[PDB]
Amino acid sequence: PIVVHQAISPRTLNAWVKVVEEKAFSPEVIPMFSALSEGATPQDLNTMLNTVGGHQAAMQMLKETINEEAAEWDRLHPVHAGPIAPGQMREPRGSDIAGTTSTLQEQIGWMTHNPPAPVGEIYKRWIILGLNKIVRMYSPTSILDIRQGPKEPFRDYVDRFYKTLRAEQASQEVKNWMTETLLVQNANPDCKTILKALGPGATLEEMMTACQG
Amino acid sequence: PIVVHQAISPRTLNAWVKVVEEKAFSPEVIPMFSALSEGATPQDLNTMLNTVGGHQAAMQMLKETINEEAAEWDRLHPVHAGPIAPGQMREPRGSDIAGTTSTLQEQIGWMTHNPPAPVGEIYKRWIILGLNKIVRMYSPTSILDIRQGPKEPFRDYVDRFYKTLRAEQASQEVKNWMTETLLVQNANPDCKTILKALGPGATLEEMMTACQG
Amino acid sequence: PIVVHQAISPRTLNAWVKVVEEKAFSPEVIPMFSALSEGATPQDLNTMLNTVGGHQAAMQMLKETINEEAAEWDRLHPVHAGPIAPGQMREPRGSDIAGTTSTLQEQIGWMTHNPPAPVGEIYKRWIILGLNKIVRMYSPTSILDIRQGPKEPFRDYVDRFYKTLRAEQASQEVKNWMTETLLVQNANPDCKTILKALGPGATLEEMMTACQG
Amino acid sequence: PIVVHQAISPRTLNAWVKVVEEKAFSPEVIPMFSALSEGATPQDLNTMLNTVGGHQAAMQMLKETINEEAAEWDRLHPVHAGPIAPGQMREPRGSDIAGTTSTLQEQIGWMTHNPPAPVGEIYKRWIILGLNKIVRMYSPTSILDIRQGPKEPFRDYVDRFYKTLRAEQASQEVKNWMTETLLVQNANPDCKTILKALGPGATLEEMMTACQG
Amino acid sequence: PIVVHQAISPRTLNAWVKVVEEKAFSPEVIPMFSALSEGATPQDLNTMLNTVGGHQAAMQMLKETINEEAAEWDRLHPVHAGPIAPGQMREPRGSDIAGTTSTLQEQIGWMTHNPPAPVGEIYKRWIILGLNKIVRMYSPTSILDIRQGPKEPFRDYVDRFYKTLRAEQASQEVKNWMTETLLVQNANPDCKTILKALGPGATLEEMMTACQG
Amino acid sequence: PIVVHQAISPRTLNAWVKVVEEKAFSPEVIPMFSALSEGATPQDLNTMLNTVGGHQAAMQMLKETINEEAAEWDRLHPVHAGPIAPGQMREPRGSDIAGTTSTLQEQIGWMTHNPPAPVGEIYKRWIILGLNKIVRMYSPTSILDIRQGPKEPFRDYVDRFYKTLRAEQASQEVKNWMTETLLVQNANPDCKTILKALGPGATLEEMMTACQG
Ligand SMILES: [Cl-]
Ligand SMILES: [Cl-]
Ligand SMILES: [Cl-]
Ligand SMILES: [Cl-]
Ligand SMILES: [Cl-]
Ligand SMILES: [Cl-]
Ligand SMILES: [Cl-]
Ligand SMILES: [Cl-]
Ligand SMILES: [Cl-]
Ligand SMILES: [Cl-]
Ligand SMILES: [Cl-]
Ligand SMILES: [Cl-]
Ligand SMILES: [Cl-]
Ligand SMILES: [Cl-]
Ligand SMILES: [Cl-]
Ligand SMILES: [Cl-]
Ligand SMILES: [Cl-]
Ligand SMILES: [Cl-]
Ligand SMILES: [Cl-]
Ligand SMILES: [Cl-]
Ligand SMILES: [Cl-]
Ligand SMILES: [Cl-]
Ligand SMILES: [Cl-]
Ligand SMILES: [Cl-]
Ligand SMILES: [Cl-]
Ligand SMILES: [Cl-]
Ligand SMILES: [Cl-]
Ligand SMILES: [Cl-]
Ligand SMILES: [Cl-]
Ligand SMILES: [Cl-]
Ligand SMILES: [Cl-]
Ligand SMILES: [Cl-]
Ligand SMILES: [Cl-]
Ligand SMILES: [Cl-]
Ligand SMILES: [Cl-]
Ligand SMILES: [Cl-]
Ligand SMILES: [Cl-]
Ligand SMILES: [Cl-]
Ligand SMILES: [Cl-]
Ligand SMILES: [Cl-]
Ligand SMILES: [Cl-]
Ligand SMILES: [Cl-]
Ligand SMILES: [Cl-]
Ligand SMILES: [Cl-]
Ligand SMILES: [Cl-]
Ligand SMILES: [Cl-]
Ligand SMILES: [Cl-]
Ligand SMILES: [Cl-]
Ligand SMILES: [Cl-]
Ligand SMILES: [Cl-]
Ligand SMILES: [Cl-]
Ligand SMILES: [Cl-]
Ligand SMILES: [Cl-]
Ligand SMILES: [Cl-]
Ligand SMILES: [Cl-]
Ligand SMILES: [Cl-]
Ligand SMILES: [Cl-]
Ligand SMILES: [Cl-]
Ligand SMILES: [Cl-]
Ligand SMILES: [Cl-]
Repeated sequence: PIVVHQAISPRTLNAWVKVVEEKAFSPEVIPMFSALSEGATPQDLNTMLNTVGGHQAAMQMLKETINEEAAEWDRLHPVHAGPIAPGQMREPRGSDIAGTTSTLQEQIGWMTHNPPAPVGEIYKRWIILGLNKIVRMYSPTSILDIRQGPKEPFRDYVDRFYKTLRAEQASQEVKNWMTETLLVQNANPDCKTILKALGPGATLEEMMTACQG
Repeated sequence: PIVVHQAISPRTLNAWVKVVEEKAFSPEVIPMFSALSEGATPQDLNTMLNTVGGHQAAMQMLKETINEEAAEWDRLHPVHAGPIAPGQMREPRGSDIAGTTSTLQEQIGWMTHNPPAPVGEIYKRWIILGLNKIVRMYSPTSILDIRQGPKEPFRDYVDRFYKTLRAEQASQEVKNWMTETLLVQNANPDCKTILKALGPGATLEEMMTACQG
Repeated sequence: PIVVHQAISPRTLNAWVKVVEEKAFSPEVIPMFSALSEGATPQDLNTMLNTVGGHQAAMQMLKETINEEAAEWDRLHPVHAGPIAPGQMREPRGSDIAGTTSTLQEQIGWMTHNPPAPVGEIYKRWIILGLNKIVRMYSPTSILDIRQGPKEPFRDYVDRFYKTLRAEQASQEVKNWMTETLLVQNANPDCKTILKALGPGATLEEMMTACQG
Repeated sequence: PIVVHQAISPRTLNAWVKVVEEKAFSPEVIPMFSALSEGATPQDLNTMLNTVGGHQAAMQMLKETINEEAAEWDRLHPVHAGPIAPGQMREPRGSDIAGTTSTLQEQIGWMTHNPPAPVGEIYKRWIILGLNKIVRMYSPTSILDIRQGPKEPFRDYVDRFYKTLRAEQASQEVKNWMTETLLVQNANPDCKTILKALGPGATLEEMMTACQG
Repeated sequence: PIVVHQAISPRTLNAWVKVVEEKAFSPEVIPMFSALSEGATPQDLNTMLNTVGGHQAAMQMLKETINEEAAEWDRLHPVHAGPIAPGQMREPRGSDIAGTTSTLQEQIGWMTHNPPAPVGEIYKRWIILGLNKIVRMYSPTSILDIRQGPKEPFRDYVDRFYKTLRAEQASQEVKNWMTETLLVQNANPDCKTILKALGPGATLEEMMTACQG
Repeated sequence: PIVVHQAISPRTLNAWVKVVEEKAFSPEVIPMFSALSEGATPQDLNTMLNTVGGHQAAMQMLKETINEEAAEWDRLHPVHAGPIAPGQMREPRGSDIAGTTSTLQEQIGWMTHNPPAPVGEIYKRWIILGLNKIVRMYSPTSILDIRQGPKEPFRDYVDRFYKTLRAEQASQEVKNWMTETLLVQNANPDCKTILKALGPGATLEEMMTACQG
């Protein structure tokens, strides 16, 4: 990464390889990726993806998402013809952003320019977009199927509800509706009766402390 | 964090993920969070919360607490209309403090200004307030129910008393009353008689050495 | 490595030795090598290869590849006769690039010159070329033999397909043809019928979500 | 700590938490605490104590010792009334030294002043005084009860003697008397006879090599 | 080591102690030693050898090799008599190079002089010469005894061949002859017939892919 | 340590505690101590000794050795009476060198003076002298009792010989005599006959390769 260029640390590499081995494509793996790739060059970003053995269906899907985003970049940013002047960088293509047709020094060149061409952060967006698709697709449950069991503690139901919700393929407005409609609706008879008496203004804390006893 | 901006270390991330896995929401997890997040940007703070898989009922409660605090900030700090002058930062909203509508550079901008706008430390307050609510709520025992067993060493009773007390949802004045009233009252017959003979001026050390034999 | 010369870190050495022990010559070992050897001198590169015990057939093959590349370098770069002027470096031979006939200071000398003679990155190319040969040769499967089982989830078939494809000894144009022709052709009867109905324009995501149920 | 302020390292935190878990309040835990808290601010010192789960009887005793020392500081250092001048620090109270009524910047302010107000080292004294009380109180043995067994190697007896002595609640003059009187007196008949023949001028080395055979 | 003098890192020490415990005097232990001792002073080099418990026959042999080399140095470098001038270092003896009659500051003095007296790299040569003797002597097999089994995969035979070859006590010209003569000669009947048909121009890759089926 | 003063690292502390737990007072523990305490202040040196739990007979012996050396220092260095001038350090006593009557800043003061008063290296000498006494005393074998078994490989005998020799309480001239006289004398009949035929000029390598078959 760039803090001056610096090689990606052995501990960073190992941490990323381990989380993929241990947790596959659970939602929390994405902010971990983002955190381990802070200030990453495209080279560093490719290093992290390429160090993954297994899961090659997902890694292939990720490539295709990356290529779509790169093609969309090219459409919006047509490269102008001409010789590059002294002390200037060429305009980066989608493939340059993704690290395949640009060198490390060119990536250092773009990232440290005034004003910067933040190719690391652009490529990182595309990767996370692709990781989101994989997380959503590899989710085993739908939010409509999360229903509290007759002897299930409310805390356990809410844990499963919001785990599934975090994986759901929907915006925040839709997520608000899922919380507003389904959470109380799919609680068990006794807790569902208690929560309806609180009303639709109740906080999660209130709902949880209400169905505690 | 900021010491110059620095990426959050793999060891810091792993340490935080591990403590949540191992200890859930035991009281000691909060000073650990605070220690691992020293000089954290809002981005760093969101990274730590977002890297948690599981416990999504608590993580959702935390979001709601964060949103309440953000709304209260907005009420007390109405944003003034106008173009931002050269070499000045805009006034941060609650959502900017919580890292959702502000960039990393804006957070660096506020935190390193003269005088500083300490958005990292403000957001950290809100998070710890929310973690406190969770710790208190997830506590399995009340301080009124802590009673020394007939063959229980006094040290073991006092260990359970102050563990439960640390989790209790009360101020220091109330905690002083709990110590002043309940500790001796709920000791076993033989130790309770011994402690009443010491009187209400006795230190914990004195009380413990008295009920040793 | 050079960031100023720096000794190769114990953690870097151990990380490289471990990955060879654990994963042998799986495709992902190569980007790991590359990542652990960022800014490496030829001395550092020889250190990493020489620290491997076992697999000496592969390590010998690697030497021969290195020697071929070194001989090809010498052919293209005939050394000119004459005394080296003050504040100048001699032209490096293939053996100098590979670290056997050059000193550490000479490698520092070439790598930090204006303009640089990037002997570390040249030798690293030759090593990775040789590692590729080994990976390809040590692959146990051919892409033609990857066929979906009658009760095999499509995701598992695609995982095996692209794992084998990554090891295949072919260019990207050939790889595109392998994806275009074989993937659908060697799916099981029920999924193969479904994928033909999508057509040859379908993304991997689409193909995978189609054969999910 | 301060080396410039620096956040307490994850490895330091973990090392302290582990030693308390593993060794409880064995005498060697105190120099470990001191070593792990070198140049610590009061904030850092509270972080270390607060990260301890369990042992809350001891942690409460420690608080009370801290409060006694803070009250004694206040008595000896009455705060003078007046506005604090430009480029000056206020006089710290006991609660400021203990980190509860002072900010981190105020602690940095006192510790880096010319001349310094070493609030970190003052609070560290109070903590170690309190840890000593706990170690002494939690010791299971008295030095008077350490007696060499009839078939016990002298080295093993001396190991138990000085382990118990290190925990004893006594000054060095008293410790010298314990060594001068009890060590030889409570040896077994055969070794006790041998040691009396050496006389009271003998070194520990001499005493140990004498009772070897 | 010197990068300014720096103490040898705990991780470096532990890494060296572990490799000796785990791998004894396998050939790969030598480049590991060299890598862990980059820029080492003679003091650092003695630290590494002295931290080895066990294997004292080998460590004694190493001392004798070191003493031979030191005596040879003294013969070639007779020390000239006279007072050492201001801002000059004395000429180092063999014992000074080996760290026994020189101080740390004297070693820093020689290593950082203009031009340098590279006593660290000289002593490191002598140690590696001695380690080579030990590796060769402690090798359990001769290259003449490596013969392919009738059902042994060619890769396994070649692995054993070059493992034994790496330990052999011979120059590269002799090693070339061992490869040219023995490798094919001591293959099993079926593979030996196949390899003779390739001819003496064949690469190892070619020989291995030929005897694959 | 001092590299500027620096706190002793958690990894250094743990490494020292572990080696004492694992290896007790084996000869190799002493160079490990020395290596882990490079540039240590007396405070750092006391930290390392004080962090040891158990072995308090040895730790007490060490104190007594330290006190002897401190008393001898005082005898040779009588402190001169007078007020200390501006920008000067007082003459250190034995107790100041051992860290008990001097502060950390005073130790920094002496160690960084021009010319330096190397109190860290002086105290380190005294400690290692005391550790040597303990190693020698705690050795279970005498060099006179090391005799090759009738079916014992010569390498194993030589390993035991030099392990015991390293622990022996004797100078290098005496050690040379032990090697010259006992090693061959206490070999088994068949190897003893072979070694006498080599003569007293033979190297260890020669002796070992001679008794190999
Ligand atoms: Cl994986
Ligand atoms: Cl998965
Ligand atoms: Cl790759
Ligand atoms: Cl360009
Ligand atoms: Cl640009
Ligand atoms: Cl960027
Ligand atoms: Cl479900
Ligand atoms: Cl779930
Ligand atoms: Cl579920
Ligand atoms: Cl409803
Ligand atoms: Cl968790
Ligand atoms: Cl919980
Ligand atoms: Cl997230
Ligand atoms: Cl702004
Ligand atoms: Cl502002
Ligand atoms: Cl802040
Ligand atoms: Cl209870
Ligand atoms: Cl409890
Ligand atoms: Cl309880
Ligand atoms: Cl009462
Ligand atoms: Cl291996
Ligand atoms: Cl393999
Ligand atoms: Cl080698
Ligand atoms: Cl040159
Ligand atoms: Cl050049
Ligand atoms: Cl290079
Ligand atoms: Cl197959
Ligand atoms: Cl496969
Ligand atoms: Cl397969
Ligand atoms: Cl088809
Ligand atoms: Cl604990
Ligand atoms: Cl305890
Ligand atoms: Cl706390
Ligand atoms: Cl103030
Ligand atoms: Cl002040
Ligand atoms: Cl301080
Ligand atoms: Cl006892
Ligand atoms: Cl004991
Ligand atoms: Cl005992
Ligand atoms: Cl007596
Ligand atoms: Cl060993
Ligand atoms: Cl061996
Ligand atoms: Cl030694
Ligand atoms: Cl000199
Ligand atoms: Cl010189
Ligand atoms: Cl050198
Ligand atoms: Cl063999
Ligand atoms: Cl072999
Ligand atoms: Cl073999
Ligand atoms: Cl032949
Ligand atoms: Cl121990
Ligand atoms: Cl022992
Ligand atoms: Cl102590
Ligand atoms: Cl002074
Ligand atoms: Cl002085
Ligand atoms: Cl010193
Ligand atoms: Cl013996
Ligand atoms: Cl032995
Ligand atoms: Cl023995
Ligand atoms: Cl003899």
